[PDB]
Amino acid sequence: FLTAVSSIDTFLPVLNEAKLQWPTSALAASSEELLGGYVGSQFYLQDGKYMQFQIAGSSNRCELRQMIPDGGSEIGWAVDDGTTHTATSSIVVPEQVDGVEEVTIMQIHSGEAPQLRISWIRSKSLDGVAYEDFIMSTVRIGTGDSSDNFVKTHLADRTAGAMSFQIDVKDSKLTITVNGNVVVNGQDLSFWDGTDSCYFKAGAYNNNPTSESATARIKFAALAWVDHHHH
Ligand SMILES: O=C(O)[C@H]1O[C@@H](O[C@H]2[C@H](O)[C@H](O)[C@@H](O[C@H]3[C@H](O)[C@H](O)[C@H](O)O[C@@H]3C(=O)O)O[C@@H]2C(=O)O)[C@@H](O)[C@@H](O)[C@@H]1O
Ligand SMILES: O=C(O)C1=C[C@H](O)[C@H](O)[C@H](O[C@H]2[C@H](O)[C@H](O)[C@H](O)O[C@@H]2C(=O)O)O1
Repeated sequence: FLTAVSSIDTFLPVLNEAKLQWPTSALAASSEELLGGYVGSQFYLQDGKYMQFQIAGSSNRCELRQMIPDGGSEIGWAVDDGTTHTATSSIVVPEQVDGVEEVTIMQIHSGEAPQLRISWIRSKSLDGVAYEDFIMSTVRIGTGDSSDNFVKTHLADRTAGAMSFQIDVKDSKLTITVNGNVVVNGQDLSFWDGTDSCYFKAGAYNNNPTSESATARIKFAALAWVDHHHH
């Protein structure tokens, strides 16, 4: 039988501050249900160690969505609210099967748009350089679809071992640290000033696959939302 993520101590802090959405944005498990052993092939403990997300289908997801702790409701914060908002993770991105082209593994999202997507991507040109098998950030600086609304950055080539991420938002600015190295330093997010519905996500969100049956798979060794206020 499949082992539940909550059978070990490692992920209990974040499971106390999340709901699981799967296979769409519909609720699959509340925080309480995650803490009490919710399990399936989309969401289980691998190697006794990794919180593993699996999902097939274009635009489908298996993702944790940040919640107020202790059974609270959806959280909502702002890039300019004066608080530092922090998420950390340690992620093993395995080699993906044929048909999977891009998997979003962390997000800053609001009521209506993704401010930040960190995604694995099989192949893409950025700024006239061709890159393969890598980790990318996509930041939105507007709501339109032309290329001027996005800032896209090569963060790192995918490694076989765990890669660590820290995301910080303070005073309308975004910083992304990858394996201890600051790669994105103070990206402007002031377009989003006043939007007070932002929240973190993490897991697997499958983008533009070429087969809807191909299963994306991501393993987390650590994940936390870091409260700079200690309630
Ligand atoms: O690859 C492209 O064709 C363009 O895709 C853009 O990123 C989009 C991404 O592929 C996802 O479709 C999607 O994720 C969010 C949606 O924006 C939407 O509001 C939905 O209701 O919530 C989704 C979520 O994040 O959970 O959104 C991306 C988007 O921002 O439109 C860009 O990478 C673009 O440059 C590219 O040409
Ligand atoms: O485009 C979406 O389907 C969508 C992307 C966001 O990341 C987020 O998952 C959002 O989810 C809402 C949704 O309305 C859902 O059905 C539920 O009632 O609340 C979600 C939420 O904000 O947590 O929709």
